[PDB]
Amino acid sequence: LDNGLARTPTMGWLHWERFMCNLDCQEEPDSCISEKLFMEMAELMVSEGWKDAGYEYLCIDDCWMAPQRDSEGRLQADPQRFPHGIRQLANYVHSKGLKLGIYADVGNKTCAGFPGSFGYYDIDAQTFADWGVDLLKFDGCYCDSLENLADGYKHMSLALNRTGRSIVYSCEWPLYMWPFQKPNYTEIRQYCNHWRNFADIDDSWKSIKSILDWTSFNQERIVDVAGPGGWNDPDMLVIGNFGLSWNQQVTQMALWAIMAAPLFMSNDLRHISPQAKALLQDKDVIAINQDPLGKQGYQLRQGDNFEVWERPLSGLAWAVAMINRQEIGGPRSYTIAVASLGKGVACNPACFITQLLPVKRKLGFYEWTSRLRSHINPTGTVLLQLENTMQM
Amino acid sequence: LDNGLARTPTMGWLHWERFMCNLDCQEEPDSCISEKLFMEMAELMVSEGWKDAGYEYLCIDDCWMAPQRDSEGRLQADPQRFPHGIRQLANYVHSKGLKLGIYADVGNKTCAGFPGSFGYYDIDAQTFADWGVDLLKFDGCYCDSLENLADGYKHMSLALNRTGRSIVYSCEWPLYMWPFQKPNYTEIRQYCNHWRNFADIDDSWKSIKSILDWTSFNQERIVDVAGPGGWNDPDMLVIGNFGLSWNQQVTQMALWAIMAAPLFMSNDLRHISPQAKALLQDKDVIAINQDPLGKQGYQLRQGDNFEVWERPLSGLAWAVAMINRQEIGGPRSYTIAVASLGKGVACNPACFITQLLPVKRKLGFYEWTSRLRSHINPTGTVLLQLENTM
Ligand SMILES: *[C@@H]1O[C@H](CO)[C@@H](O[C@@H]2O[C@H](CO)[C@@H](O[C@@H]3O[C@H](CO)[C@@H](O)[C@H](O[C@H]4O[C@H](CO)[C@@H](O)[C@H](O)[C@@H]4O)[C@@H]3O)[C@H](O)[C@H]2NC(C)=O)[C@H](O)[C@H]1NC(C)=O
Ligand SMILES: *[C@@H]1O[C@H](CO)[C@@H](O[C@@H]2O[C@H](CO)[C@@H](O[C@@H]3O[C@H](CO)[C@@H](O)[C@H](O[C@H]4O[C@H](CO)[C@@H](O)[C@H](O)[C@@H]4O)[C@@H]3O)[C@H](O)[C@H]2NC(C)=O)[C@H](O)[C@H]1NC(C)=O
Ligand SMILES: *[C@@H]1O[C@H](CO)[C@@H](O[C@@H]2O[C@H](CO)[C@@H](O[C@@H]3O[C@H](CO)[C@@H](O)[C@H](O)[C@@H]3O)[C@H](O)[C@H]2NC(C)=O)[C@H](O)[C@H]1NC(C)=O
Ligand SMILES: *[C@@H]1O[C@H](CO)[C@@H](O[C@@H]2O[C@H](CO)[C@@H](O)[C@H](O)[C@H]2NC(C)=O)[C@H](O)[C@H]1NC(C)=O
Ligand SMILES: *[C@@H]1O[C@H](CO)[C@@H](O)[C@H](O)[C@H]1NC(C)=O
Ligand SMILES: *[C@@H]1O[C@H](CO)[C@@H](O)[C@H](O)[C@H]1NC(C)=O
Ligand SMILES: *[C@]12N[C@H]1[C@H](CO)[C@H](O)[C@H](O)[C@H]2O
Ligand SMILES: *[C@]12N[C@H]1[C@H](CO)[C@H](O)[C@H](O)[C@H]2O
Repeated sequence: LDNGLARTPTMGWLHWERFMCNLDCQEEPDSCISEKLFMEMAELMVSEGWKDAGYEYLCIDDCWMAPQRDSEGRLQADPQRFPHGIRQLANYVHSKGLKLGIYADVGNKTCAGFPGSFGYYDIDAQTFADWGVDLLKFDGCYCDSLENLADGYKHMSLALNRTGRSIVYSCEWPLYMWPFQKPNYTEIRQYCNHWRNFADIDDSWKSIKSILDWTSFNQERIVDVAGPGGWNDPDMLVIGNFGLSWNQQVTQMALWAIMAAPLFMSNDLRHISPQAKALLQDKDVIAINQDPLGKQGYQLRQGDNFEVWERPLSGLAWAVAMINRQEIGGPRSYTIAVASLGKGVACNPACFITQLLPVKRKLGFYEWTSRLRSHINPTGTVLLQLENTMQM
Repeated sequence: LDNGLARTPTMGWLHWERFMCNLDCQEEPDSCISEKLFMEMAELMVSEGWKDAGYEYLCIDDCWMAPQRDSEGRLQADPQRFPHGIRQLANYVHSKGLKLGIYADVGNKTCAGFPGSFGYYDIDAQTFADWGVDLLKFDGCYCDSLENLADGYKHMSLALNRTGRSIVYSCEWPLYMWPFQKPNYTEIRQYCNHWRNFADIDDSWKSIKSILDWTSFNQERIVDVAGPGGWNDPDMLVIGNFGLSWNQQVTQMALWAIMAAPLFMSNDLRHISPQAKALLQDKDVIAINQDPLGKQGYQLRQGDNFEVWERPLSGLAWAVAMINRQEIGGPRSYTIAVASLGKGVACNPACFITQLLPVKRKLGFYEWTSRLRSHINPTGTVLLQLENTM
């Protein structure tokens, strides 16, 4: 989408995975979807270093709205949970230096069962712009047919444009298409700044594995269509929650950087370990995700329960990820000729290799003819940056 | 098995899950199945507080053997990786106040393809006894018949007894039988100090859940047979490795306590987080696992992606575990009548409840009328101790 937005993958926080559709403010006030949750999360995005690291969009997912539209046919904030309305939350969020995302559905109802945007693309798009919304995520539940799904996604895209406000547009068009027919990505790219391809993530190694396996399986179809203004969306970061080991957390962060994924944390910024915070705020790994060249990486090799991924970076640099998919035993040694990495370009005639994950370690100069030797923890990833050089 | 051993579930360290069958001492001398690995673990079991916490058996799994028996038809330690031999390793482990475990197979080969004990049960038993071995784990690969399986486990049990040496006998009889016919646990216990029920554990939450699900499904058959001298073995603790979140590690520690499981760590004691070390050394949770009554706990309830397990303890105490099996979202609220716990007896007329995991908190006095409310992390467990007011 050529709206001048998302020249790098969008970074921020989205409530869905950690907070879901919790409407019980009486019995579960610390986890219910309320203005207070977003206000508190906004404050901590400033004070705990998240905005400084690049996490800029504070995004509301499903279950923000009243059960019915107002007299004038517009969506309304839930009066109990959002008594001060979207406009005032937008002012609060803007006052902190952050931008506000909101959610809607192409179909007749949102996935949670709240009012769909069909019949109202133009008014809803205009409502969001009045409110001060800077991003829209647009789910695809309760939609008849390819024709509607396609038409709806295309309509809301144009509708948001006609508001002449800068609104990042986040689509689930490809994901709700697979059931009927293979998606067309050059079409989707025209209309959307990013697009969900695969089933919603949850707090599990299994879900991370299933997102990577779908991505590598499908990579010829999706890798080249990604670039500034249009990104593949492999769903939220779930680092800082409950289900992932340290190594599985490193694997998500490493590979979301390799895939030029948008980085939407879904966690509780009020209760996050120092180790999880440091990983999500890792300047060097965020810098790989946010590389201005904006070329998506890919799986180079697989076998013997190992995976090798790489991503081309500006200035003849490459990121390399080595995953150990063996879920038993100890760290396994993997060796590769540096000539095989970065299409033989990265280390011609030499590169300087820095390990970024699981720890940051200068490894030094490798000749084009060198072997790189690593040890990789089970379900973990070693992430390396290769800098092309002639200083050797 | 009435040999006076395993009066509480056996505690120690076993190489298999973490170190596996690594024979490459050339390229990986730090990881390979060697005498040096077992000596390093022994030193750290003393120096880092493992023995003081009750971890006492330092156990060798598969891949310690030379490829072929000796001229006198006995098992040998691999001459390069175990150059001083098992007896000398036993001597060293004993000098540190620890016990040594070793491994053999009931069939023609071990699972990793070294000498089996079929035909050699009596020699093997006497060899192990002579070497000063304090424990035998007896795997079941390369056994052609159920007849041979039963006969072998029984035979080795009787041959160990005849040596005169106190040797903890860890069996895999039920696991290898289960595909073909329902094991007779009453018979198995007569011959075994503990018995493997289920597939080898991995460094994964999937492995944990599948072991808990198998145990709760078969609980009618296995819970009542467990007791001093004979335990269900749900396999090794993998806490301190790579594959488990903190909350999944707490779940393993809590439920292994509830199930009165042997506690065999398979980790690197040279490289373990402070967190992992304090969980595995948790005095109050080990005291539940080690309760002298020796009554295995069971699943009380399952529903709404929650499980409640309980174990009756000494002196009118109960342990209660509450698992959140929902792997999406945040800490989920669970409430239960305390009158539904410990068969109606735990909190009649009242109980003091202490949370032990994920952290120690006194929750206070609960009346027989009361409800316990808890927030449980996804894939996490809340472990409580109930003390009847009397
Ligand atoms: C509604 O849709 C229209 C039609 O797509 C859309 O207009 C397009 O917007 C983009 C982004 O503003 C315009 O592209 C710019 O072109 C100008 C002049 O040629 C450049 O200055 C801009 O350069 C930026 O990016 C460069 C690198 O790519 C940087 O070098 C530079 O520093 C700038 O930051 C940019 O390329 C494009 O011209 C229009 N196209 C048309 C047909 O008008 C409009 O933005 C949409 N509006 C909303 C609010 O959605
Ligand atoms: C070989 O097989 C035989 C047949 O089972 C096996 O004999 C059994 O040995 C145990 C263990 O010694 C006997 O039970 C014990 O008897 C001793 C000696 O009198 C007691 O001290 C033991 O009491 C302990 O537990 C008490 C708790 O109530 C403590 O208060 C006390 O301090 C002790 O620690 C216990 O009663 C068992 O009775 C025999 N059975 C028979 C049939 O003889 C033998 O041990 C096996 N030998 C080997 C080498 O495996
Ligand atoms: C370890 O290996 C040996 C040798 O391969 C196994 O011994 C063999 O076991 C089979 C039983 O499965 C015997 O074959 C039987 O022959 C009778 C005829 O007498 C036939 O009716 C049966 O149906 C069957 O074919 C075979 O005789 C026997 N060989 C020897 C030398 O004893 C042994 O069973 C293996 N042990 C284990 C525990 O797997
Ligand atoms: C995928 O969709 C794109 C965009 O709709 C298609 O590309 C355009 O198709 C129209 C006619 O339908 C032509 O006017 C343009 O020449 C095409 N390319 C553009 C605008 O870049 C494309 O046909 C579709 N791809 C496939 C394989 O069906
Ligand atoms: C919404 O419902 C109406 C009424 O049945 C129906 O005509 C329409 O096809 C539905 N629209 C979508 C986009 O699902
Ligand atoms: C199970 O084994 C015990 C001990 O060998 C025996 O007394 C009992 O009769 C057996 N029961 C069945 C159902 O086979
Ligand atoms: C769409 N199952 C829904 C959720 C909202 O109800 C959430 O936004 C998911 O990410 C999306 O796929
Ligand atoms: C038996 N797969 C084998 C292993 C040894 O080769 C190990 O001991 C397992 O724990 C056991 O079940």
